[PDB]
Order: sequence, then structure tokens, then C-alpha cells
Amino acid sequence: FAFVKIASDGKGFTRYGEPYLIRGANYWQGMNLGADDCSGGDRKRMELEIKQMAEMGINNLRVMASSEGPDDQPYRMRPSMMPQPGKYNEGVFVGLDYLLDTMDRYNMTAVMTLGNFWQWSGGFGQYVAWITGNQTIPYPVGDVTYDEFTQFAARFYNDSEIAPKANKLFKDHIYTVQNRRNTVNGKIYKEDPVIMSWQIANAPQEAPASWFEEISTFIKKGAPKHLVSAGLESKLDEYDFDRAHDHKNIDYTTCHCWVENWGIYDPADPDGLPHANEYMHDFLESRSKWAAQLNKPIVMEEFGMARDAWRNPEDETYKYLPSTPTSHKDEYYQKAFNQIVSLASNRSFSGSNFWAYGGEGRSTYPPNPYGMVWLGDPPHEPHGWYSVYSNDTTVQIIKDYNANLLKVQKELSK
Repeated sequence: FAFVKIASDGKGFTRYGEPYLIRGANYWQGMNLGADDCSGGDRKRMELEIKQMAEMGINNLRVMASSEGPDDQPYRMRPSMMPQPGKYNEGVFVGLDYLLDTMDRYNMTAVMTLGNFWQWSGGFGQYVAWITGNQTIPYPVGDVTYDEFTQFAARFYNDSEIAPKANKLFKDHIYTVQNRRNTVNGKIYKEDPVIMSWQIANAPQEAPASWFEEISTFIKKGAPKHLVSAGLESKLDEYDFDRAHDHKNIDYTTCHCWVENWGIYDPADPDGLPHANEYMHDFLESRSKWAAQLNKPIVMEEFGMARDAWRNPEDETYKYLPSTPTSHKDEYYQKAFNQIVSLASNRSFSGSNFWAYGGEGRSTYPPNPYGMVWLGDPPHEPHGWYSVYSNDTTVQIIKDYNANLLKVQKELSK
């Protein structure tokens, strides 16, 4: 009962024997906000943000169920859930238990991201540092490029000496999360129907098919009642999409669309929005076809856009202020959402998770005593870059999309 499944025609999800469309948000800060105050959380704020997301019609949060220390590293969540391999900060782990229990109380499902290619939860670069014994990770700041960081972190699955060791540690972490007993409601994670899926990691970068095969099968054997996702961006071509998704134990497909990060969209250009709308339009259509070729659902489980930096393009801070409007972002979200509603009524898309809900956090607030300004932008990025705040104009467009998708879900159930 209540476990999310794949429809028997392979074209969407079901839940309670009916179609289940994803009215989703990203809430990767949920575990750290759920923690007690002692461990830097603000659980009353977390409860309020999940209430706000429920009033906006959200039924699904993609959340981060890993974070690696050590806790003196820059650009990452602090305090980490797993400060050393196999050694856990119980106060952070309790935060993930409270996050899942509060989602349970709002009848939301969770996509549980078990790791991260990127540096903001420690991630694959940090397992590489643990194995090589060198804690100097080449973070992509100053003179160090993203290519250099990427080649370093990709040793996690590409280097024949590092990868078996790093992946032993990573599987120990997956095993520990899937076997966690929720201290709030007593459920073991692998039997909790609030979890929609286990997700291998956020955004592996050209990882080999044999690694997707190995880890997806490890996770499925660990929690056979749950769906398994790859966490891929699908930012390359159809082969890269198949290398991640064409596996017996990968139940559905994802895509992440990031127009600014990929050089497509300039938020400081008053005339720059149409490039992003056109790119998002062709991205949804093409990725929908790639998913149809494998006969598996697809969710756009991350996408987002900056505030209106173009109104004051010479002022760098202005781009990140909560008072700055989000006209471009609102129109971009609206058109993406309208297209998804359309593809979904044709059983060609299953929903999306905008990146990311910032809630009551604001980019102008001081860091908490662990140096965290919690909101929807992780600490390797400028605070407030993509966050959707509780009273942004974008909230009504998200609310209208989630009503529209729930209407499509009803029509698909008749």
C-alpha cells in the first residue's frame, strides 16, 4: 500500500492504483533544517515550509539523503550527516527522520538522492579525497576550472584503483540510509511508502553503463519495494541518456535543465529570455522522445532561473536580492509548466521539481552558527540565485501548474 509504481504501459507512475503525476519541488536543505537546534536545524521553520509547499499543491520533494564531511570544508552543507566514512552525526540523521515524518503528515512522496557528483554535499570528490588520503580537493574557484574539478571527482567511477574503494564506502552509506529506522515514526526507510524512489546520485558526469548497472542493482536489492532513479541531467545526447537509464533496475528517467549554467541564457540581458524559452521547449520535446524510446516515465526533476538581474545589470548584488522581481523566471516557469501539462495529458511526461524552494530563508539573512544561510541555493553557489521564496510572484504560477497537473491526473484516471 501507497508505494509509487510504474504504470504497466511504462508511460507514467501510479499510486493507489491511479495515475500519479509529480507536482514536485527540490528541498535538498530539508534534512539540515529538520535537525534539532543543537545541530543547526530550525525544525519549526521546516514544518512551516512543508506546510507552505502543501498549500502550493506540491506532492513530491526531491531531497538530499547524504552529505560528507569533514566539517571544515568550504562550499558544502554543515554539519555533514557523515563527517567520516561510516561515522554519522546522529543529530543530522534525526533531521532526515523528521523531514520524512513531516512529508508523511502532508502525504508527500520523497525522491531520496543518495549522493552527489558536485561539491555542495561533499559528494564524489570527497569520497576520492578519502580514498587518496589527500584532503585538498580542487574546488572550481579562483584559477581552478570546472573541467579540473570534474576530472578529479569522476575518478570515483572512472579510476580502476580508486573507484572500487570509493564505491565500497558509498554502498555502505546507501545500506545505512535504506536500513535507517525512523526515530520519529518507527518505519525503516526501505519500507516507507513516503519514499517514492532511491536516486543513485545528483548528476553523474558521463559515468559508465556498468556503474549505473551495478549501483542501481545494489539499491534495488536493498529496497525491492521502491523505484530507483539515476539522477542524470540528460544534458548531452540520447546515448548518454541510455547509458544512465537503459537498465533493468532503473525504473524511470530524469532530466535537469539549466540555461544559465550551460551558457544559453544571460539573466543580465533585457533581451535574453527567448533563447531560454526556445531551449526549454526543444529540451522537453527531445527528452520526452528519449524516454518514450525506452518506454519509461520522465520527470524534469530540476530546472530554474535567476531573478531579473537585467533591470540593473551593472550591479552584481542586485541579481541576488529577494526584492528583485522574477519576471523572466515567472514566464520561463509558466511556459515550461504549460508544456509539461500538455505532454502529460498525452502520457509523454510525468511532472517536474523546480529548483528550489527557499521558503522562509532569504539571501540577505546572516549565516547560522555553522555558517549556513539555508534556502534553496547550496553553499557552492551565491545565496538567492535560484531560490523561490514563500512570497515570490512565482508561487502563484507554481500553484496554478500543480492544480493543472492534478486536473490532468484526474482525466487520466477516468
